[PDB]
Amino acid sequence: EGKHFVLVHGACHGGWSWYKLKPLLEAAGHKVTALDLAASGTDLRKIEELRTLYDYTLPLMELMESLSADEKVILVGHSLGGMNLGLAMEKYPQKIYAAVFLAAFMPDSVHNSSFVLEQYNERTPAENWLDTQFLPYGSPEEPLTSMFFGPKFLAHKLYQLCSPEDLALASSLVRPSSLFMEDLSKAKYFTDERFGSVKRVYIVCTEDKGIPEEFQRWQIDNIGVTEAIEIKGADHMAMLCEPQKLCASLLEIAHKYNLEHH
Amino acid sequence: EGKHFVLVHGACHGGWSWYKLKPLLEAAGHKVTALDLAASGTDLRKIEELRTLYDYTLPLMELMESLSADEKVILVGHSLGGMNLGLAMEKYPQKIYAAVFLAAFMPDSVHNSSFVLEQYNERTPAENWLDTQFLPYGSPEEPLTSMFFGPKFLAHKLYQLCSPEDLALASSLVRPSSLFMEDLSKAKYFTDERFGSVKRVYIVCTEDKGIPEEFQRWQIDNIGVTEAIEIKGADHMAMLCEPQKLCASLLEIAHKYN
Ligand SMILES: O=C(O)c1ccccc1O
Ligand SMILES: O=C(O)c1ccccc1O
Ligand SMILES: O=C(O)c1ccccc1O
Repeated sequence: EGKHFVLVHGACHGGWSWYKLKPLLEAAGHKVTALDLAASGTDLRKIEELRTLYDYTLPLMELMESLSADEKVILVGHSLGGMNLGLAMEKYPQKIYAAVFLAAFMPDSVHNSSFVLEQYNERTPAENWLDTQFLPYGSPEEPLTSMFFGPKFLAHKLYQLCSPEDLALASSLVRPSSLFMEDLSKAKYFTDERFGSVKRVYIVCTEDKGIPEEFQRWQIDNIGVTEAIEIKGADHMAMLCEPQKLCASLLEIAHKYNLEHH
Repeated sequence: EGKHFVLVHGACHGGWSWYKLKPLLEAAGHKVTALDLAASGTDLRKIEELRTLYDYTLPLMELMESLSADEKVILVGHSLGGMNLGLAMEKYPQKIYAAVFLAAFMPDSVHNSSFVLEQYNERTPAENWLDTQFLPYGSPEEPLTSMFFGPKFLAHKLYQLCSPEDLALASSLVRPSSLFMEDLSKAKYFTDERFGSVKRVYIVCTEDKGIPEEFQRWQIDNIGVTEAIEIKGADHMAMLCEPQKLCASLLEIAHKYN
């Protein structure tokens, strides 16, 4: 009856981001892996070393590939983590009970894989980034851009409802990331037969200022989902301001699967 | 008017370990810098690149060297961080109001710099390290052992009085470190002229199981301190189980000494 939860952090964060949720899921009798993606958390790789979404998702892919024949998991992707999830779903659809998108960018198997990120940009004013740093590290023929959240963007757009302790923790751990637009804008890594075969659950964080609720709902209404959950009163970092409510939703998700199957 | 607190983490930890104390100190109008030492926290350096204590403390040394001519600070070293403090006190003693040793390994300018670490190891039976992982990464003529705390050692030796959240955070961020025995056991890097001129304050954490209070007291009794303070009920990780009390204590230190 127990389940294995693979938690995938968003941009500039790491496995450490789930430290409040991990204990809760484990106390419920479940297994939890709070992965560090490439150049995230304490992974010694550098951002200038990553050129594609795949390079960044490698730790997730490796875990998936390493899974046993009789071993399945529930993926939970926070924000950018939803893009990482897509890659795992396309390659290992039969090993995923379901994919949970927490206030994330949820790709689709219709348009280019950059679609969701594209819509976000076109629906989000440049003023919202505040002090976020966007530095180039690619080439004129093969351009690459890094993204590093600043203290203001973090405090007023991502952690607005979190505590100063949460803010201090993030400030000592955040590292530069990337949206990998160049790579995703000219490819279609998600197909309806594979990616689209995995059950999708979206968890809306109502008070999100980084990825506003309105855009979270647009994705659900656009690419569609199997089930939409909501955590009222949570900002972008739901695992930090509402870990218990997040836990309860994830437990119910694992349970609903057991009713239709187990 | 506020003071500048330089928080130095212990082995396998990083600047993130001070996330509960930092806000509190700042709320009091103080400046706080919780840096990552070499190959610690998010530092992109690897432990195998650290051959001596200096290389490990480099980040702290760089911070001191960058300090203004009339820029002073308060050093706070947790556990092993006490050894990193020694190097800063020996090189930039004039730029320090006082060095605070939080349940730390506090060196002296009398014996070899490895004096305190050797006493601790002799007193610490192998079983007490639990699942801690020790691995060599040097040459036969220049051996180097690495030290990486495991989950059981953390839970029952360092965080037994902390929350499951704190434990999960640590298990997700800890990285291999080293005690740098060889390097430390070959010279007296600390002198009473420089190192000894800096005021020493030791904060005893009574419930510490990693570095027992018995040993913390022995360091006070055998090397001497300007002031001995304690936080009753705190395990090894005082900044996690008793941040408010730690904060209050640090505030008095900032007040008392200049
Ligand atoms: O990954 C995130 O948390 C994120 C937040 C705001 C905007 C873009 C992002 O990728
Ligand atoms: O740095 C620590 O926290 C520590 C704890 C126990 C034993 C040796 C150590 O360096
Ligand atoms: O002190 C210990 O080494 C210890 C080890 C395992 C479980 C509980 C404990 O106190």
